[PDB]
Amino acid sequence: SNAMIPAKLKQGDEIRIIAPSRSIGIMADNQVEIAVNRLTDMGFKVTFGEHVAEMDCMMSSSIRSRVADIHEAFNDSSVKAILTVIGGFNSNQLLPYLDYDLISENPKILCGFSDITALATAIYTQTELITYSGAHFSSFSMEKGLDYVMESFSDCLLQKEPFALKESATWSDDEWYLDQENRNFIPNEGLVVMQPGVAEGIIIGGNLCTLNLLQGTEYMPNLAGTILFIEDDFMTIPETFDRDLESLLSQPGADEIEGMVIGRFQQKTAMTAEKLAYIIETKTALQKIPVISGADFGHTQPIATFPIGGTARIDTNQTDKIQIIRH
Amino acid sequence: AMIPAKLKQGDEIRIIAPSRSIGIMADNQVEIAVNRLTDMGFKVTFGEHVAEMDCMMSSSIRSRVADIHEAFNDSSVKAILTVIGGFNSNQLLPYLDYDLISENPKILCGFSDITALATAIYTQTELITYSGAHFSSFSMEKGLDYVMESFSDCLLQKEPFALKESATWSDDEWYLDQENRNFIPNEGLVVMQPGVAEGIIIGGNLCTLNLLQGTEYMPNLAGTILFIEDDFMTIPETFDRDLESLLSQPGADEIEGMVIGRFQQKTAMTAEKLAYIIETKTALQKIPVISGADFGHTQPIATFPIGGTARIDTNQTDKIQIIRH
Repeated sequence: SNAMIPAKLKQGDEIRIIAPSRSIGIMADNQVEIAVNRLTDMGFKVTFGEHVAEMDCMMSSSIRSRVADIHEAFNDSSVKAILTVIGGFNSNQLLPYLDYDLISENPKILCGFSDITALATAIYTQTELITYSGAHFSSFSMEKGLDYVMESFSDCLLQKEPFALKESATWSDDEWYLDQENRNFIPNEGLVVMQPGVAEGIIIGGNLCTLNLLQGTEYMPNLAGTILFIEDDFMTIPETFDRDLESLLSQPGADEIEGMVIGRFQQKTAMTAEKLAYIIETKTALQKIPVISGADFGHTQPIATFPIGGTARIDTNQTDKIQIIRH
Repeated sequence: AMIPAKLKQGDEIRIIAPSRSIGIMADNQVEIAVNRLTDMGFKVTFGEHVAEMDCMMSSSIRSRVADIHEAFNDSSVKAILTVIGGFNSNQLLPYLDYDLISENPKILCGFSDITALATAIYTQTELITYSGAHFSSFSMEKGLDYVMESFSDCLLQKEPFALKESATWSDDEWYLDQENRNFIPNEGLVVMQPGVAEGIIIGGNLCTLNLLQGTEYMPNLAGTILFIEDDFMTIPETFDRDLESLLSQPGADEIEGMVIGRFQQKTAMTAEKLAYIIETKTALQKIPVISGADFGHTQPIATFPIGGTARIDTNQTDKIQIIRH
């Protein structure tokens, strides 16, 4: 294919941490050490961008500063992977100011989720570098239930073979950054098949309302021949999820969408099967394509890691319904 | 750029429900609201499907489109008021007969989610539409007086006018408790950035306007005065991101000016964050910008044209003047 797969991570590889959305100032100091020790135990050298600790009234840093840390990360040949500190709202500010030629010449892993969707997508569409929706640096500071996250991080970035995106045994919706000890783990009922079928396609997705931010710009990926992986957080309610989806499915290529896989909603959103069904059902672009929900990604725990611009196959009759092929 | 003829005593107004069902309004508020337009000398009629309510508190696309088409189809209908806002008027856009519309210019007025409908209608037909009072707006027992004037200023007459800061403003659910309101001295407008500007007026609800992006409904932003606004669900960082995304749309390099509606209190906007937000927007550099205008999810709210025109003089007493409308 055309899409560049960056080199996979190996022991002794340097990993650079950058804060393209919210400053690492948001994290407690000791949570940082938890993440550092996990990534180091996994075989990696952790290093931090010059400006990560800088923080402004939006709890972020300046544009000038974020771009510089990004450019340094891509430019430094010892850096085999870039992880973002944590999500936020503002990574889209950076899109015009990036040197895509630089990036396109220095392909390497870039990984994070939610707001990072904007950044990882723009990079994909401008350079054709396959990027990743998956753990942040802070994701590794979560004390309990981290197994799935690491396994999946590894499936995706430590080895080449295709892999099933497998249901976790238990999931939670917790603010675990405030309270690590009192977790509420819920037996996982599994993927729900909303509409049956078999399809394969380019993976596009991450955070729904973040991906909408790319609309009308040169960074918006075409939607034809894609499996959409979509997700959204507690701020969403079913009716806003629906407008955002409707709007997304009005973008170029929307008529050739191959399938859809939806991340578990946070409990606050109160998304019943009935409403989800009604939302899917009234979308023209989703007619007679496979649609699955309840997947492990989005804003609940745990989260898988999947490529943006890699490929997937959906099959609703199989035991493992989601297969990551090119990653 | 066409223009709907103004309401004249006796004219038929049609009430449609493009987002949420009238079934979310207290029945007696529909009665209240219906007395007012009637005292204002108008005959009030309803679309067949306004009472339909689904699980989203809205109704089927087909229903809503049908009401829209009979409202334009009907030469005796002189004005169309949306029942109220919601989230879903954007589902309707691909199904409208814009030809039928272009050939029946008339007044369409609503605010909030109705921004999607009014904007599409303007950018497809060049028919000027309005961000202004709902039908439901007139069910408000008290503090209704500015709503009336502004409305009247816009849709009952042909002259220019200005946009008075209101004497008092509020953030209250007056449809739940009409009697216990907390009104307020208006500190009035705020100059974020100085200057003078005239051009085309664009779009009410920010996050709603975002949904048009990437589609044939998105109006070009060249030579435009942005009147933006968003409700309590928005926080400064989302408003900032939504703004950032809008200012990346075609023609944003040529924006002439910006007016920003009073925020709801739960948003928790501050002078400092508001300012940090403007400064960091490239497209906004060395043009005029004003906070605290009266529209959006506060009360009272003005009614201005989408596609009509405005002059902004930061050097004056009345800084916001609506010309064409």
